[PDB]
Amino acid sequence: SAGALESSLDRKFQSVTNTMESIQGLSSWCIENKKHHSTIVYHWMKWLRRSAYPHRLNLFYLANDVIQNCKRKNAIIFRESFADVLPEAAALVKDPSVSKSVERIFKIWEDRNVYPEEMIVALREALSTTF
Amino acid sequence: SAGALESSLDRKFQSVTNTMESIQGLSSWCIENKKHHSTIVYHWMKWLRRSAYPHRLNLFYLANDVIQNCKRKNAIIFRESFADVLPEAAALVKDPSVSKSVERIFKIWEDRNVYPEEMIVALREALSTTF
Ligand SMILES: [Pr+3]
Ligand SMILES: [Pr+3]
Ligand SMILES: [Pr+3]
Ligand SMILES: [Pr+3]
Repeated sequence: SAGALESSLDRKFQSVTNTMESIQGLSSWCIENKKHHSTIVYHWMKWLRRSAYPHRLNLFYLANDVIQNCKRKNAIIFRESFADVLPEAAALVKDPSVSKSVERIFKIWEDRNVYPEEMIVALREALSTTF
Repeated sequence: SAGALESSLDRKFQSVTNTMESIQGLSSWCIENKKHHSTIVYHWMKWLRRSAYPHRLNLFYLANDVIQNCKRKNAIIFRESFADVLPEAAALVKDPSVSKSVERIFKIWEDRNVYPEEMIVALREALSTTF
């Protein structure tokens, strides 16, 4: 389990790209495997730390897709699970090559109340798009 | 205006692809040009009719991105404008190579009340994913 799941997550998080098909395929897999939410987020963050900015952005696209869709898919636990890593993660995507795309994601969450105001403020400060 | 706008829309709608950057770039342009919503939707539909299934799907991704984001961007008129074409458009993406991705988009709209129930029912019937 722990080993099988680690092997899948490594393969999937290494390879996620910027296509709708890549993102939605992996998002669906994550939501199917909601039982393992905490392990999923742990490996997502591991991959975010070890990646360079372009691949960090694709991992943020995956996170956004999961966070958005997990509610209608009866897997709202992912919102709480990702909140564990988002403040640290925001600071790893401050570079202007990617921060505007992440800032957009945070604005979408804010407008829809996906996370509360005070959490989004803390994330935008970490991104350096609000001071 | 009419000619300049037609030339931009042809170029942009021909070329939209399945990447987050392609979709978001064009979505932003559309929202910037909310004054021309009706012309934008007219050319979107023209391109949808003349395209094959794969490119029709990318045009639906663009439509979804506009429809979702136009509210926070003070351009909610696009939701009403796209409603003019969506029933016809749904029927042009019935092929199983793409209908599941479009059905997903319709489910996302339904869950969030982006459009009313009776409109979504009419769209899913046109897609042949509900009978
Ligand atoms: Pr390991
Ligand atoms: Pr490994
Ligand atoms: Pr013409
Ligand atoms: Pr032309």
